Amino acid sequence: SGFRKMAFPSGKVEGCMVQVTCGTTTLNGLWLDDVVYCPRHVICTSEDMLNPNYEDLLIRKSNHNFLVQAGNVQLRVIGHSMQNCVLKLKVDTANPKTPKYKFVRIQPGQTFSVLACYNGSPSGVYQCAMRPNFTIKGSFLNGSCGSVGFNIDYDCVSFCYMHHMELPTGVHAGTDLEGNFYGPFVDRQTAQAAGTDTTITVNVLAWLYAAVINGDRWFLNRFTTTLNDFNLVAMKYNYEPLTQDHVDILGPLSAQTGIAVLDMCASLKELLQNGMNGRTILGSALLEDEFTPFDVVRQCSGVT
Amino acid sequence: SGFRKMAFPSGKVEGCMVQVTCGTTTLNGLWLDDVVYCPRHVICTSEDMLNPNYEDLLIRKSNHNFLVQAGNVQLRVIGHSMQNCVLKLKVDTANPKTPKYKFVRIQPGQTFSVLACYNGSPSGVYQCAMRPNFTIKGSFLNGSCGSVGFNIDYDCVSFCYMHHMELPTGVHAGTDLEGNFYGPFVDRQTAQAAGTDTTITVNVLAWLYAAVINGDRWFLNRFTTTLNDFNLVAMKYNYEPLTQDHVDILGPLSAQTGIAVLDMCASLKELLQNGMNGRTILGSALLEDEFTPFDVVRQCSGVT
Ligand SMILES: CN(C(=O)Cc1cccc(Cl)c1)c1cncc2ccccc12
Ligand SMILES: CN(C(=O)Cc1cccc(Cl)c1)c1cncc2ccccc12
Repeated sequence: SGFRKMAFPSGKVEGCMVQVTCGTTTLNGLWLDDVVYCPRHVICTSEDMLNPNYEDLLIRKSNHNFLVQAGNVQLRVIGHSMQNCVLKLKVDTANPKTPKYKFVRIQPGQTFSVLACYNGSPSGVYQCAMRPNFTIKGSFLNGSCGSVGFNIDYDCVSFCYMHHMELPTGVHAGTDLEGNFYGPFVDRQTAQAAGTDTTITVNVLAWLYAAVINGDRWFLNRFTTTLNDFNLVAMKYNYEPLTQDHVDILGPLSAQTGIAVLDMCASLKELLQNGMNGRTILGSALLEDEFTPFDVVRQCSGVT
Repeated sequence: SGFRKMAFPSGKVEGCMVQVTCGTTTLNGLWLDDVVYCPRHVICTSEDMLNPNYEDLLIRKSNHNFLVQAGNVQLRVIGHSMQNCVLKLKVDTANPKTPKYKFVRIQPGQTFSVLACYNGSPSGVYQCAMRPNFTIKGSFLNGSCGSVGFNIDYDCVSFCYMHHMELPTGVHAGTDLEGNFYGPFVDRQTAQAAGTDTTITVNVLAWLYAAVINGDRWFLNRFTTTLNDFNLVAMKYNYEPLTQDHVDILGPLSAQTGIAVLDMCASLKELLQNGMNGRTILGSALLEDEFTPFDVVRQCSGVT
């Protein structure tokens, strides 16, 4: 019993972290096989960040300008290339600690763990969701760029995020491991609109199922609703509209609890219209949307 | 910016996890140097747990009855001894992945990370606090016994908790690494009173300082209070009384923000008396007490 915002064990990722330095800028890199991946803005000075011409900036750099250090040992850089907003530094040594891995582009509303790093050294691990507006509400300070987000399935690490930037609003933006930003962001020091965010409806429903499994049941009511009726409410409260694809992924939780998905939607509808009345659900006084249906089943039934 | 319930990177601990099996019972063990540590109830069957005579049960066991497997490789057990509620299985091989470590008994109100494990395999990591009543509000299923709690300071893992039991109320109890339970608990299947819990006042104040550092400031008011006045309020709301030792550990956060500790106590006093009025602080609608003053400074200013 109990329900926590749980991250994947970070060991497999810790073994991949390196420090990358170019000129006077230092950030984190990810060393997998014989390639180190890092944000391309490692080649910028503060003066360059207003509007960097990354192609021109990178032309001034040679392999020997990228200093890559794995703990205390130095990696020899034998090639460099820019792919979208990431640099890929070919090194002469395959990382002996490379886990089985994949690069994936996650969908908005999915979750992942972040290993925050500074100077190539891991500092902490936390779980978060990719917001519907493609920002993440992380915890990152200067020096965290190049930290990565990931999911783990048995022995395979699926890397989905590399941290690049903190927006003026304090939320975070980054790329997949091919250097493509999530969302409309560009790697330059300008104010950039994130756009309207929404609450991840299917995750709130998943977490209400987690609450019932863990014994918090005060919010279950005698009502039901339809997808159309529930979606009128979701619109009013800035929640994502629920689709049959979301109902389908909630099937396992619906079977575990015996609570039909539309009956749980009626409980969520009443919580949205009445609030929590000073009560709590799984130690929260707000409706939580950072647990997917897969996360809930993994945490409530077991997976290692 | 941002503020998350961050755990230490778990890699150093993942390397220590093993599976321990005795008869038909399997749980987790911690392999440090040439010793594996695990809950002594690995020697019990379900019939024994009502009131086990651990001494008599252990006398029936020999070294060859404890099966210890580190991933896929088997460890040879060459000695066994019970210390309080833990077993210590001497093995013929020092764990090559043993990090620098210490065993510490944490104080109530302190925090630590938990690496939840099943069958010696790490499944997730989360941060939590040792409650003032010596329980932890973890997330653990059957098979999680032997999972450990820890803190990391640079390269040293300080192990503070080993998971033993879930109480009928769904909260958790365990021991230090010398097998001494935190709190009044005994390792037997009986209903056991945890006793009145309280909110960790100094951590709530630390988290209000984290909120101000991150830009959530709506709760700052034009008031101040005294320790005596604040403590009348803390009593009414079941918070721990604040002492000068707590004020002293809040000094760094008070200097960082320029907000005198007693002025922050007046903000906490008003939040306790008026509630949050439908507002949030650091994405929470409740007052958070699982961040110590050390945690806040580590997360807001940096430490790897
Ligand atoms: C280094 N950094 C940047 O945003 C730098 C940057 C500025 C502009 C564009 C890009 Cl692509 C990168 C940061 C990242 N995360 C969190 C930060 C907290 C405080 C200070 C800077 C933080
Ligand atoms: C295995 N276990 C025990 O409490 C066993 C036990 C029972 C009685 C006393 C002791 Cl010392 C141990 C558990 C631990 N954590 C969480 C649990 C969730 C569900 C089912 C059991 C869980």
